Amino acid sequence: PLLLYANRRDLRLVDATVGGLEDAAAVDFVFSHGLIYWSDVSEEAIKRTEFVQNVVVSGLLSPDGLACDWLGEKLYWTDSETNRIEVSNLDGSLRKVLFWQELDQPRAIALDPSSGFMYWTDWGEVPKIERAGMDGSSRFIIINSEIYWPNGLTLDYEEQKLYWADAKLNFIHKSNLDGTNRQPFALTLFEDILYWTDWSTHSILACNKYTGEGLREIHSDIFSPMDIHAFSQQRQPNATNPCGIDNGGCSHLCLMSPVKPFYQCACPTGVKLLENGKTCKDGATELLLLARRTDLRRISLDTPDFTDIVLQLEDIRHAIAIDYDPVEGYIYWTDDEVRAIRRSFIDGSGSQFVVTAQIAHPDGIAVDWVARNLYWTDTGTDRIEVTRLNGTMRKILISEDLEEPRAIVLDPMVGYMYWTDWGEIPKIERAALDGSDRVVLVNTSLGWPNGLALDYDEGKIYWGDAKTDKIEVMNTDGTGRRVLVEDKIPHIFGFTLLGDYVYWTDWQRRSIERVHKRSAEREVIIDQLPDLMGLKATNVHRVIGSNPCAEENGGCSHLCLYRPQGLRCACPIGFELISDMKTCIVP
Ligand SMILES: *[C@@H]1O[C@H](CO)[C@@H](O[C@@H]2O[C@H](CO)[C@@H](O)[C@H](O)[C@H]2NC(C)=O)[C@H](O)[C@H]1NC(C)=O
Ligand SMILES: *[C@@H]1O[C@H](CO)[C@@H](O[C@@H]2O[C@H](CO)[C@@H](O)[C@H](O)[C@H]2NC(C)=O)[C@H](O)[C@H]1NC(C)=O
Ligand SMILES: *[C@@H]1O[C@H](CO)[C@@H](O)[C@H](O)[C@H]1NC(C)=O
Repeated sequence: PLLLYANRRDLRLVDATVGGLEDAAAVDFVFSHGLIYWSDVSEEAIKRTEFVQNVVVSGLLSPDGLACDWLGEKLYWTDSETNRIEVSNLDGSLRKVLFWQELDQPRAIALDPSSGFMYWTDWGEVPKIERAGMDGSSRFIIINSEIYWPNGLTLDYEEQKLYWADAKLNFIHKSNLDGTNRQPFALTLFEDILYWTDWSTHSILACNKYTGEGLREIHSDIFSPMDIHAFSQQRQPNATNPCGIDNGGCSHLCLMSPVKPFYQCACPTGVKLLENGKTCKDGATELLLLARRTDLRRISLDTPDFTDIVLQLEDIRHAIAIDYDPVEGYIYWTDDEVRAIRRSFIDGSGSQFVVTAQIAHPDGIAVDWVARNLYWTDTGTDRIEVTRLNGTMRKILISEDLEEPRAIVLDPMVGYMYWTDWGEIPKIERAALDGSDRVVLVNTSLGWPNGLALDYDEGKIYWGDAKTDKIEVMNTDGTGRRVLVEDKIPHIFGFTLLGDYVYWTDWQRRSIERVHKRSAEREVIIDQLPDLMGLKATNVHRVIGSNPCAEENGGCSHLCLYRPQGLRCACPIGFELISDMKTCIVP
């Protein structure tokens, strides 16, 4: 029997007589494919190697359990810090959060693919051992009576038994699901011999698995046993995959199950499973996009787990404002340090720069998904600019008589552009999409207007205010002013609307609350996630409306700027219209 144990900076084998890492807590293998997976609590990662590759980095905090399904070819792990258990394919793709609720400090995990069951421990105020289906079916609590700091769960498939230790009560028990025999950090099995690692001897102790007698010593001097396993093919019994030729018709994940056909079709986190029961939707249909200062994250509003997948993006340093075009599936954000605006997909792939030049404090960004333009406000230079989503055709759209412009939004199908203002006399303004008809919409009871949402469906606009700590609702002209909620407002404020709910950031920028725009009910969605800056709730599919600009750029040689009264073509900096008001020249 060879024994594989997570050291911490090292990974190594012991007998019967991978290095250069910082804090390993867990280890596993798929002997058939010759793979070895480990977890790093300091590096915040899970990697693999053959006899290195990144597998899960996209946001862990302390993952201590790690188990490989060799039959469904899936990787299961637990994060004691984030209070959730997750599954993924062997290389990390198609990642799914199996559990998240009623979880304290999930530690060790072990699998039984043929039966399709998982097992794990809780290290909270209420420590426990619980099992469920490999598909997250039927959560069942098994051990509650007398345990504190349980760890190193191991199963004997040859004799249908479950072993474990207790790093606080110094026993090694055995059971199965019920009936319990009493017979130490991590532990494993091989044939007749159960090997464990002792908190106070720093050696690998071994004993009989039926009686216990013969308390032999395997290897001394072993200081760090963060996890321990038996490295043998026979530790992973063979079975045919019940999924078969092709994922049992699953479009994505085919996970082992205890019941029915003994396989269950699953979808990655957030995304829903169709009437089919085998095919996923093409991603989540409803997204809450999130701009932290240094990361960028997404929350599906399709599922009640609200899990913020980190976007795989490089160099976010001081992000501020965010928005998204549904037509191309593009995310656009701004960065107060890099002094630029960036592009990318939900994935975080295809990352590109959109604008790099004369930007100071781009506190507001807005996509026009009809005319295919992009607007932003700049508190620094004190002007509202517009390009195309590309970043070309840059034109200064409002500059004179504008001080401290902040949040910006557009109503392309109507022809309206709304923004907030500070300075000498703060206000909410409206113009046509070419800066024309600049009119003041709200004049009084404003201090620091911070965020604007449009309720396109119901002719409403929403805003919030730093100084007055109020979030107000109003008609998009013909007023119906009303303060919907009363709460403190962050200087930089992530404000967004979609559906029947309204998303915003709390004072400390530590949490995102939503409010049912109609009623009043406030439920905190995400917690414990600092440095929130900006938000955009959006329907990735649904694209509402159109105007004449959507066809052949309204016959304009550069910018198509839509008024409710018609349409005017526009020109970049240095350009000028010719005799016909449709073509721009360099005079
Ligand atoms: C269980 O046993 C079968 C039959 O021996 C294994 O056969 C393997 O087939 C795959 C391709 O299907 C080859 O890559 C391997 O070389 C075969 N293994 C051997 C030992 O010859 C089958 O893979 C086994 N099941 C699992 C899940 O690995
Ligand atoms: C970004 O750039 C492309 C390519 O420059 C633009 O494509 C224009 O598209 C129309 C088709 O209706 C052509 O007639 C123009 O000749 C193209 N313009 C140029 C300058 O080449 C387009 O503006 C942008 N892309 C998208 C998808 O909107
Ligand atoms: C805005 O406020 C100023 C100063 O009180 C006032 O003169 C003006 O009439 C107001 N505008 C509107 C549209 O009410």
